[PDB]
Amino acid sequence: RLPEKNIILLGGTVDSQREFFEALSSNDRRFALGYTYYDVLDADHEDTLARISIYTLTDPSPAFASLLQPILTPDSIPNTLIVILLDWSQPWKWMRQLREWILLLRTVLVSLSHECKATMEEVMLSWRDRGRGGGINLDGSMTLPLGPGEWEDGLGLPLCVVCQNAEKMEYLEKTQGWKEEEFDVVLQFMRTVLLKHGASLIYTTPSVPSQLPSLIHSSLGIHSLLKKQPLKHNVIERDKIVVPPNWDSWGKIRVLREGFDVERVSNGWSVDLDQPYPLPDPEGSTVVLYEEAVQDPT
Repeated sequence: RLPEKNIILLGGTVDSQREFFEALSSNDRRFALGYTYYDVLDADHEDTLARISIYTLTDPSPAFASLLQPILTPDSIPNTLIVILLDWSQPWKWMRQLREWILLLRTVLVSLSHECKATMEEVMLSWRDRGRGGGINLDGSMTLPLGPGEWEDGLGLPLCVVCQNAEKMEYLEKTQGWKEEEFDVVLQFMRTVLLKHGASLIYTTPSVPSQLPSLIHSSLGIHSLLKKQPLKHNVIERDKIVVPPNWDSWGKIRVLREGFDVERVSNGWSVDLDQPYPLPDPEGSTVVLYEEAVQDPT
């Protein structure tokens, strides 16, 4: 009888998915995809607001991706969030991993019924203003034209990217010589491509409290009857990044550090996503730009 919400959880490992689940549901909780769920409590830890179902796909398999079809119906689509897990142990892999998941996901979404696609268009239209500072809160409850890059590439569903094990940033600083400005460049690259999908970005560390529950629950359209504090965005304190939807812009991305060609990187992401799924990297690719900038210690 509870409102039902879905998370489609992509990537990670067995342990990092479980860590995601704990981080997500710690405070405010009471041939197949992995499955679990939990009941979300309101901010006083009393009343139950929604039941969140999580469907998990660790690897970008086309076979198992097909299992998403039955989960995405006209009724479920407006209640669904895509979450991609990335790992701070291997940030050099991020842009390529992200491209693969998005191409995979697109393959599923174009295959849904006309009614599903009409519903996804409705969802995308309504997301334009959610949490944008005008009339509409991030959670979809009520209270200027779009900058460049913003929502140029709506997926049909909202996306949240969660970069796990951020304690490994300190590891890269001390054993691989990474400087503050290298973490910032990663951030500029991620913010730029994700902006095109209207997507959020958040870094987490196991056992370190974060805004992950508030971000995910608000993105799922779960409306607190007690709390009106909005999300707190951060792009400065490097291991606690929080970039909520409809907050970022090229203007903001460009000032983090100098020398970042935001438009080139945004156009390179068009090059990357205009490709069949599932050999060589196309001219202008942002995966290539990223992988030149963020090198693998091989």
